[PDB]
Amino acid sequence: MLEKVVIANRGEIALRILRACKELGIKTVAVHSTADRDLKHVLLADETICIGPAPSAKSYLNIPAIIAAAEVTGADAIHPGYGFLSENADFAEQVERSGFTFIGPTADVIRLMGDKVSAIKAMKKAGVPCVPGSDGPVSNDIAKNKEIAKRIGYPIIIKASGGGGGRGMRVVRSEDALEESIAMTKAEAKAAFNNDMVYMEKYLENPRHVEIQVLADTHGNAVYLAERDCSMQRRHQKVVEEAPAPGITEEVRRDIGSRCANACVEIGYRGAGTFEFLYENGEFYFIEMNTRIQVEHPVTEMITGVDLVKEQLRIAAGLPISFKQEDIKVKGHAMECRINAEDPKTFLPSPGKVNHLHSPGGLGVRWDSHVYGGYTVPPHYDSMIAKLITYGDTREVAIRRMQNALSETIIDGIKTNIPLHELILEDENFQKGGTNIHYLEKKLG
Amino acid sequence: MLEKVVIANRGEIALRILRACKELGIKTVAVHSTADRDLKHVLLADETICIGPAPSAKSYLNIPAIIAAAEVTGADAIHPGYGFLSENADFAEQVERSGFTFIGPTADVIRLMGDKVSAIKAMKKAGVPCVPGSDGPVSNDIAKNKEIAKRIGYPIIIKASGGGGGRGMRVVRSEDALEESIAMTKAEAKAAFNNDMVYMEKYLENPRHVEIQVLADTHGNAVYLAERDCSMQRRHQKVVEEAPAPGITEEVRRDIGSRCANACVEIGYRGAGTFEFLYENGEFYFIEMNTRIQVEHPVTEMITGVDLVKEQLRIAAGLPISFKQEDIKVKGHAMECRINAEDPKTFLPSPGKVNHLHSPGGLGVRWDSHVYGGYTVPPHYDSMIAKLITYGDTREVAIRRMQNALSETIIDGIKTNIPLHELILEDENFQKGGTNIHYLEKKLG
Ligand SMILES: Nc1ncc2cc(-c3cccc4ccccc34)c(N3CC[C@@H](N)C3)nc2n1
Ligand SMILES: Nc1ncc2cc(-c3cccc4ccccc34)c(N3CC[C@@H](N)C3)nc2n1
Ligand SMILES: [Ca+2]
Ligand SMILES: [Ca+2]
Repeated sequence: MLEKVVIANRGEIALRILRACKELGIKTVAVHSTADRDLKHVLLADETICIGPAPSAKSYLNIPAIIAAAEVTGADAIHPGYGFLSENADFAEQVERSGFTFIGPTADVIRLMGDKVSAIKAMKKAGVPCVPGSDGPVSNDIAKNKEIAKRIGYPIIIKASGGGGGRGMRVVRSEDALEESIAMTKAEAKAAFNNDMVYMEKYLENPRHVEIQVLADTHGNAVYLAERDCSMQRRHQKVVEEAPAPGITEEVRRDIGSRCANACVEIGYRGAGTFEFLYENGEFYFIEMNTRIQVEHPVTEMITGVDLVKEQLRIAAGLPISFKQEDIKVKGHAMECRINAEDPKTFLPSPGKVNHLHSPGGLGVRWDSHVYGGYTVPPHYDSMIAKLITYGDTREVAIRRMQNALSETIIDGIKTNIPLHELILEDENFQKGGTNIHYLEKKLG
Repeated sequence: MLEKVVIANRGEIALRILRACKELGIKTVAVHSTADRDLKHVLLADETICIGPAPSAKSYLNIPAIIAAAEVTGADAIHPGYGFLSENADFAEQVERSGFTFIGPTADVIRLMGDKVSAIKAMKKAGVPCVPGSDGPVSNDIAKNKEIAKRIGYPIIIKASGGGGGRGMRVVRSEDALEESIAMTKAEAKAAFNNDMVYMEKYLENPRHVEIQVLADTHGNAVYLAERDCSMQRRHQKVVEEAPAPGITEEVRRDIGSRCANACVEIGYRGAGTFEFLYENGEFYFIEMNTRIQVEHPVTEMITGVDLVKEQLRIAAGLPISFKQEDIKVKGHAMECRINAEDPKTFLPSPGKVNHLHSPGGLGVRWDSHVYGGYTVPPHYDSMIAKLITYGDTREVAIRRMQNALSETIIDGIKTNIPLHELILEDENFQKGGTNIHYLEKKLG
């Protein structure tokens, strides 16, 4: 019920956002780099504005150019997608100050959940279980620090509050090492983020990565939409996601989900979001929140019947969420494979012309991709070219349908990670379910 | 739980059958004409046998060659798909006599529901409502005939029992014409089918084509899977199908569905089937039964969660249907567009090389097609190249998603009927729902 939306993103998620806009009769403005003129969503959009040359810093991260796009088109709202400016509170602030709706939370709440210490504080206050830790930043008084570490038990992990993606993290296995690890992490944190704030958690040695999807609206409603297991990853890059998380009962989901929904109301959350947990020894530990739509949102859609991007658009127009918690039932199982233009062993990007695309289909097969026969994958951005999503009444059907869909898929003229997906899907530990976050790297070693 | 299946068909349905086989770990034998060597399902099958040259009569209708294929491969069963030999009782007889399972009903029951008079007799005996009519074949005693016609009320329609596809049908508007119409229809029936048997029904002037999907198993179970509205058609060729039928309540569905399921048990039906009704003035009238999987089966799959081809395979292996009637709930709405290689106004076939295919995707979009970039559509068979299927929580969402999916679809180097689909979907009468079987021809005139 917004009239015109600026799609402040590219590739598959820009197409996903365009499809939601068109279904709702919302006009589309595609802002694009010089290199993305032939993107599928650009070709489909009602209006197009070039916002700069190919490099990200000059185009998709260009805050003045994106806001000027909304200004000259008379747009009502900006959808930032994921990556780029989606979790930039300064961008969100400039968008609302400039008279447009940011499709996401308020700038205040992005900054609060963006800072890991303040995020944990707020979840703890809401009764969301957190990793045992310093519960606040650590001192330089090493005597205090060693007692904290002793209470928690080694190994512990020192984290930058302004950290992320594995940069500002140090595992500590014994006390004789604690002192310099805090001081070093503190120094690299101030050097990198201009933010020397660090905290300690217990280091969980073999967790699963389980994340809970929420929506919260401007009507005081908040819902949980089960969870995703994103454990199948390599050096901080997710490869395969699934929903629901194997081993999670409806009883456990309702408990942890309701605490998440409750925390949304407490913090005045607005839009789609994700509570990231580490899951180990049948217990949940909050680590951080994503204040954006995520890559792997389709697996949640396939097991709940919810259109997450459409709910984003409704919530931004000031409408309530289109359903209630009791209306949500988990049905069956969904798998997603991130198909990347990369070497399947070296993970070196594989840019170039797709000479032939053959996308799979049939019952329970979903294909989310901007890629087409004769499209050139550019060097300037990430390597993701498609998300192949399968549904089944059971986990086993979902896996077998993914195997059959991958065997039908042809991407000619570039390397992809399809051979890696095929290795993962036929792995006996993966077929059993519940492998931890380190499993793929061990398997590859 | 069969080990090896001969796919006695081609094009999209052969691929649909292969996908079901692979999901169940069933080995595939692709029998193919010389012209279909590059069919997608042939390229994917475990084994391939050329059963003759390109013409249908010499290949897909070649009963000895198909049975010899099952013999040399040690296959257990034959899936006939739709068209070709799927409703040929002589073929079904030869398959079971030769020691293989025919994926479909017994030969006796194909012949019974294949003959329109004996079919109506059996439905009438089961308490399935039928068009008022002669209730049996008509005499040559015109005095008897005129009294029958008088009882029913003009206009009436004379039909060949061995008829179908509009060949052996004569509308009669007044009594002074009845006598020769019976005698002429009788003469063309004996000349065509070597079967001079004809019956009368009341001629329904503005009906909808509503059909009920069933499964019946070797365990005495029979289920109904709501219904499809297939009214959007031109000169006996379906163009757009939808499920459920607009205006049909759960109360009416349960009544007419249960009578269909009951009739399955009475006649010892086995496998998938379709009860075809004419629906007019809020009443159902059985006209004929299809004893095969149908083109438009995906719309039923999208509103019920049932895998119809997988149930075919289970039932043939002697397993029960995987669910019970009370497990089936209609959820949302589905649309199918038959995409044909044909001129969108003249309907002349458009064979030739597909230089570029761009298939649509995203949430609620399903693509069932054997077509790929660089595939040549042959002249020898039907013009269907793809089925585009959309799901929505409402009829309105299903239609809008079909419009958006069609606008994304590119088939380069041949003509298609995509422009006709686009005309149909934006028609205000179609958006309101419930248009009769004559509507598309009037619109086109
Ligand atoms: N207390 C505690 N214990 C174990 C952890 C293990 C990781 C971790 C390390 C390496 C890969 C990962 C992939 C998914 C989820 C977590 C990880 C981790 N990360 C990765 C980056 C940052 N978001 C946090 N934090 C952890 N925290
Ligand atoms: N009593 C009575 N009243 C109206 C009918 C109208 C048709 C008919 C005529 C023309 C197109 C059709 C399309 C779908 C369904 C039916 C039709 C019809 N058909 C078409 C071929 C054959 N299967 C029967 N039978 C009818 N029977
Ligand atoms: Ca995060
Ligand atoms: Ca029929």
